[PDB]
Amino acid sequence: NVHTFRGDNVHNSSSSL
Repeated sequence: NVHTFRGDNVHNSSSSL
């Protein structure tokens, strides 16, 4: 739940992946 809050989920889920 917090991943999206502390680094946007790894740069928007690896930018796409």
